[PDB]
Amino acid sequence: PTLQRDVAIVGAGPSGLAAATALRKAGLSVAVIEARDRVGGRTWTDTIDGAVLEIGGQWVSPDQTALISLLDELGLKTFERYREGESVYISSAGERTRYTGDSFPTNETTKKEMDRLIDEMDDLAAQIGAEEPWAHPLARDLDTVSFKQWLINQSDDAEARDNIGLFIAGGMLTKPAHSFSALQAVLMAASAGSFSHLVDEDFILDKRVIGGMQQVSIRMAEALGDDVFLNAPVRTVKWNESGATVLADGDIRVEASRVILAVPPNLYSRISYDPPLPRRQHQMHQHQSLGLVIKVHAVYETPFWREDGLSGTGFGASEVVQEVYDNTNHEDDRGTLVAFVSDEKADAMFELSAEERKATILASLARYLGPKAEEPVVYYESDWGSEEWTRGAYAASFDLGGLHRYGADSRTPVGPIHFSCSDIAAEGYQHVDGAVRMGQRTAADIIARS
Amino acid sequence: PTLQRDVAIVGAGPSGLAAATALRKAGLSVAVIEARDRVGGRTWTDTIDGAVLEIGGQWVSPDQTALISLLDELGLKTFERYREGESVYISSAGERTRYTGDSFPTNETTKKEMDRLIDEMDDLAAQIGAEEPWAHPLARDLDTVSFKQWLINQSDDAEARDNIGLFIAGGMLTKPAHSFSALQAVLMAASAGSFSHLVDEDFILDKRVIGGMQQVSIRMAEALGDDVFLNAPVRTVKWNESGATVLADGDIRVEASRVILAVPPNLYSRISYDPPLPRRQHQMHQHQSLGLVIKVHAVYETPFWREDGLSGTGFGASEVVQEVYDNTNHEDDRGTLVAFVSDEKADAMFELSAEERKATILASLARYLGPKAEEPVVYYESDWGSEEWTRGAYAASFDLGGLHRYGADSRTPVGPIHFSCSDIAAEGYQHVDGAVRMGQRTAADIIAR
Ligand SMILES: Cc1cc2nc3c(=O)[nH]c(=O)nc-3n(C[C@H](O)[C@H](O)[C@H](O)COP(=O)(O)OP(=O)(O)OC[C@H]3O[C@@H](n4cnc5c(N)ncnc54)[C@H](O)[C@@H]3O)c2cc1C
Ligand SMILES: Cc1cc2nc3c(=O)[nH]c(=O)nc-3n(C[C@H](O)[C@H](O)[C@H](O)COP(=O)(O)OP(=O)(O)OC[C@H]3O[C@@H](n4cnc5c(N)ncnc54)[C@H](O)[C@@H]3O)c2cc1C
Repeated sequence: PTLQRDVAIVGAGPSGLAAATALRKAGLSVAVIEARDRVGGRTWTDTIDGAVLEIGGQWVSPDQTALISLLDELGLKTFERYREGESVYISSAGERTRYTGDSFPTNETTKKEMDRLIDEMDDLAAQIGAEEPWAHPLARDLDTVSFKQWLINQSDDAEARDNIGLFIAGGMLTKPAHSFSALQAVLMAASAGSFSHLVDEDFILDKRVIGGMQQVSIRMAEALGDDVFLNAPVRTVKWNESGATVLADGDIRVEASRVILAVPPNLYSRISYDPPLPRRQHQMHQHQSLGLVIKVHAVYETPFWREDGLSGTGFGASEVVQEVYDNTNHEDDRGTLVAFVSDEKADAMFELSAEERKATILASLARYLGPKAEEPVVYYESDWGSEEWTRGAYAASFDLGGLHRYGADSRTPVGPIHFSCSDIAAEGYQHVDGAVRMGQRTAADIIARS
Repeated sequence: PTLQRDVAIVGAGPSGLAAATALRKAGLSVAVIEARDRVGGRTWTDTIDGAVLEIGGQWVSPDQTALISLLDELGLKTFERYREGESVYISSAGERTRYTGDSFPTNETTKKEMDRLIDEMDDLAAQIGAEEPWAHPLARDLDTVSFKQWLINQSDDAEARDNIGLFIAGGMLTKPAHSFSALQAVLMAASAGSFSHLVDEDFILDKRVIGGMQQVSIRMAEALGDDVFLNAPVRTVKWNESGATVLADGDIRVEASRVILAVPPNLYSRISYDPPLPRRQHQMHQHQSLGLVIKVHAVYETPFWREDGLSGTGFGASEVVQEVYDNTNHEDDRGTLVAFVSDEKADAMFELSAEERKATILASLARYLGPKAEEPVVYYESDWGSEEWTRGAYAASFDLGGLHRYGADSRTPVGPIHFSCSDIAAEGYQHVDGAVRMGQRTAADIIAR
């Protein structure tokens, strides 16, 4: 079919859908063209071996006002992650300690080092901000040093550096600390409101959506009805100064005034542009890549850890699994754990057979929470790297030096072509909130000019 | 049309064509499917405002024995870049000095610092090598430190650091030194036989091909006749364990036992794979990017600099143009300069209007060679970044940390799908020689099976 619309939107993840929703409200017509047999993108609720799991994005923090607002608008409610009882910390020396409170049970020297690093990052994030970190006078120096090297420059305490790395490298960017810059760490902190917010799992991992995060996209897509096209990978965008023609599998042709590419930036070159994008985009797009993390799901007859006075929370910068949390579904009697294996550790796990990887990861969960962790009734690994329409997790970031070199241009339209994803967002960077904010920002931009 | 072949080759640059040539010799049938209206890829001879120029790859060094061998095979001859007279060095302080000999005319302290850095890089390249740099016990530490930070760790002398950087960062990888690792610098040096080879422009920029480097591809393609398809972007590769179907514009369908993707790695995801490539490739391919350099051409009525006793060679790490050389065509009476503006300096130039960029570049050429440099009869910038079938120059390299993380897998076939380009080569890495070696290495792999 061929259709005429004010705006053609490539991708029905939260960003593309939030944009379509905002455009429709202003009276513009849209078509949303989506590669997969479903909406939601990097958010996805699925049933594996009889257990319902959130395969992708799921958490809502208090700072995420755009997503919170949208949840309310869509009639969706939240619930909080279980956090009663003691957390587990595993030190660099391999000592496991149960604790409560807002600091790891390390010695006083390491605690003071970590406190000072957290304060310095808070200071930098407050000064530099998330909107245009590249514009700050400090940006060049921060962007040309790796976060690893910056931490070495700030502190001689290895355990403090590794823990501070846990929160940004493994915890957020899902790339090793030698591979992204200090400026990118500052961006990540600023985007969540402060570095302190990223340190506190009760903030950044505060809540989930009743019915699952994928319902945000599902409900937006439902309102759009026949303007959403599924199983329709976009192959070609033909464009000039006054419009664009979007071509997708299934003989879909959308003639529009503007186009939104609502896909992560590592996938821009999946599409042929006629004429080609300018050299700026050709070059900039190559310097964006997704991280890698394995989101591990383990389902048990009960949340057994709670019976032992544990919250289900565990941290260990030197473990294959560096974070574990209670991820029990709302009103579920069965317990579910969620755990993360990041970057180079994820590579190492994928080198093993499935059997051996599962055994290794469950051994790591057993180290945190005890031998019952090794007996799940359902076990699943989210494998976003294998998905051709994603290719990693959680989200994209520049290579080292790329943020200051290209950052100013990452949201700039090319003629009628706009870009919208969490991966180029300011506040909410890399998160559903960022996707929503970018969708809304892009819609407002298009509305104002039309 | 639909055809059956032993091997379908995506891309008619030197790598794809070298592979096809080798395969035919062993009696395997091929089709070479090429996006552009021409062969040669990043090698390209073109005429701009009536002047013949080499828009892309052009130089042959003595270490490049695979290319030299191929040249002989194709009946192509070489000539040497003009190098008589004095070179020009511009110091960090902006001092311009004419000189001869194999070291910059800096003070003795800076000269010693540079010598020590060159020796250390030579040592590292000899130990680590170009074949599998990631496998060496020193590799992990070298790959997790930027070349900039490594230079800071080795020497306090900024002028020495910046000059060493000129040879690797601006001069080869065409990325800033803060963005790639020490191991990547070591790889680049090893790939050319030593760091010392990269320092000496009489080695790495020794010779050009009579008739132009593109003739290497043109002659290989001519021998293949109707098995080369032009104006045929490959869109889809459908595959299983025993074969592949390659689909290209113009209703081209090639059914083959094996496929060679003979394209730079930043372009692998231009093609849809059915089924998708494994997660290893999905991830690794995102961490590969081309550098950026503006290859500047300036044509004059004569090689005026020679009249002033200058070779045309100039170096200045703090100039917008950090290198300039005599690039006069073989038997041409007109003089042609070649100059290079790299990475972030290239970005800064492209921010200016064409008029202002030209004026800025030529003012830099005039600093090296005098006011006559500002009056070329023809002026041209190679703009590989704009080319959708290249998207930068010279070649691709991993982001920081990528070489040790993914290097071992950069040549690994996926079922029937092989990978061949200069950007994943060992010896001759990023150069025509590397493209040729990889094409031949890939062919031998398939032939032996
Ligand atoms: C394992 C995992 C855990 C996460 N955890 C958190 C967390 O808990 N909290 C949170 O806030 N977020 C988290 N994230 C990140 C969050 O899910 C993403 O930031 C968000 O989904 C990004 O939305 P988007 O619309 O910007 O991109 P996407 O969700 O990726 O949507 C892009 C869409 O484009 C489609 N597409 C791509 N190319 C084409 C094409 N050529 N033609 C047509 N369609 C195309 C894709 O199929 C996809 O549907 C998580 C993500 C993952 C993977
Ligand atoms: C300005 C510049 C100066 C250079 N200087 C030197 C130097 O002097 N000496 C030297 O040795 N080399 C130098 N190089 C590098 C050298 O040119 C390259 O290393 C070499 O050409 C790489 O060959 P290749 O076959 O590996 O890739 P390419 O030459 O890039 O060939 C790849 C081919 O694949 C085609 N293609 C891409 N995608 C598709 C698709 N989907 N379907 C069909 N076809 C496709 C492209 O059009 C291209 O023709 C230079 C390069 C540039 C750009």
